[PDB]
Amino acid sequence: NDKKIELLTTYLSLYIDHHTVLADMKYVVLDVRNAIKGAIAMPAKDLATRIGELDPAKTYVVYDTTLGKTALLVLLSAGFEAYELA
Amino acid sequence: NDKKIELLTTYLSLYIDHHTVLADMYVVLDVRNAKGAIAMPAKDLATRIGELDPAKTYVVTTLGKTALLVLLSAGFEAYELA
Amino acid sequence: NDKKIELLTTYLSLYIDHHTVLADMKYVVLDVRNQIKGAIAMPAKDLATRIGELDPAKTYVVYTLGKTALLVLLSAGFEAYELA
Repeated sequence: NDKKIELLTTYLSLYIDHHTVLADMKYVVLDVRNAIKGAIAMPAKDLATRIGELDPAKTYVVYDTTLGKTALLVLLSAGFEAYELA
Repeated sequence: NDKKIELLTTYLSLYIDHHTVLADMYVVLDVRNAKGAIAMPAKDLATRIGELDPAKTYVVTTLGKTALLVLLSAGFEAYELA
Repeated sequence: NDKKIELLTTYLSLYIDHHTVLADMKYVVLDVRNQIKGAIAMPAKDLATRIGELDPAKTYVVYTLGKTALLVLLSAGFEAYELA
């Protein structure tokens, strides 16, 4: 039953534990909702067009579904290192 | 990240924009076993598969998933309301 | 649509009937969060530490957190399901 394990392993590696961002509050949070402190507002429907103003050196964390995922997918496809806030 | 992108890409291909459905009004399916749609419970979706038109695009927790799987296995082009 | 069916088939195989669990009442439910009568409290942050107490013959039902627990159980060889 390597499928479940493989699926869960990859599903989980998409999230950043609240306890991990905990040690940083390196990380740049990104609220991608539809208009938490230290959160640079930036809806997913715009994240693409505004992907230039993002510093690849910092790891991105997005929180809200599908909104988070899409935004997460944009970042990871672009090559950035990103996670979704658990 | 190929594995993440591969999982996020396929996961998201399962949903359809909630704004896109209302726009069109696609044949929505209230698959809850407990507006302007069709009551198509999951536990009864398989048995009532006949009623389904193999030319329309259907839009449907674990029940939503199950129903979609049923629709897609059957060969229908379905999606879950995001 | 093969990828989709492949993903749902495996995603769905991770859950267990909510009716079956109470129905059996070979299932040992586990409250992993840090309620449901009969559920054995066991935080996910401790599951990996108490993976020896579990009976390899009993089927486990876990009540991201719920998933991490499942992953621990399955990886160790235990047969587990997430309570749907």
